[PDB]
Amino acid sequence: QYEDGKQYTTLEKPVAGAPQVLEFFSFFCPHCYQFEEVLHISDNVKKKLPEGVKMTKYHVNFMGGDLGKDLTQAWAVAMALGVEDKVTVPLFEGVQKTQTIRSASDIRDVFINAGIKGEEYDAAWNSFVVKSLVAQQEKAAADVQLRGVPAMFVNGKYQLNPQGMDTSNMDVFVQQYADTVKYLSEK
Repeated sequence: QYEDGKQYTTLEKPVAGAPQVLEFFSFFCPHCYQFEEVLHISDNVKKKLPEGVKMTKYHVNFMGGDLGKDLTQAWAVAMALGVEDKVTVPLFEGVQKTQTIRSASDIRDVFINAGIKGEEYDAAWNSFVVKSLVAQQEKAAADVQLRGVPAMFVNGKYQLNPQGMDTSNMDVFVQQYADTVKYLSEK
């Protein structure tokens, strides 16, 4: 029942060297909020992935203007410090639920409240390591010529098509999405 054009589509120009499973999102994106905070798509895809398949998750600049670039840099900080699990939920809620994240310092407040020392965050925020992590996120999006989020790519060749899945039941939707990723990851 897996058909190119229903649950997924195939890239016209496949990308070499991409990660096995590459997810793109923005904290500004209401559909990304739905994917992560209500459906837990990434966590459920991870539960169905074959042994030795790595998932990479990158933030994108093209939503939210100045704040969008700030959020990409913050995600790079989160990746550099290994604290993605601590900040994803409060960053999504601060941008979309409470809408208390309007500036770079509000982003920093989320990390401080999650227990990241200000000195650690500030050293990372200003680091060339984080600058290179920002460039990597942008280059990954440039490779697939990303035009929208949320988005998921498998082996630089297939892009998930959530419009072809059942939206009448959220649990069914997550199962179909995760099974499709596993199917594509096996080629």
